Amino acid sequence: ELKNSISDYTEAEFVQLLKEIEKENVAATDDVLDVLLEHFVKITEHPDGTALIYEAAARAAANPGGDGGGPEGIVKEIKEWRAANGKPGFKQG
Repeated sequence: ELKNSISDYTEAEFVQLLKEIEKENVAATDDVLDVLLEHFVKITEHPDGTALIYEAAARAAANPGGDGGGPEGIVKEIKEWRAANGKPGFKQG
């Protein structure tokens, strides 16, 4: 389900978004694709928010060692950034 901030997002709820982003990216939509893209980057505040989405797709397509190649690896990239930056990341639930 979509939250408003990164702080209501559990890892799995975030991956849920990430899967929807995956979905709308591979389907190539616009309304929701653009929501999700922005939504993701606004909550993560990652400078390369969408570059992460976009690389995750390519990383999935190529698939070297699984990690990062899929929705559950976008989150994984965010958790480290958020933590390193010292920003509140995902919640538990």
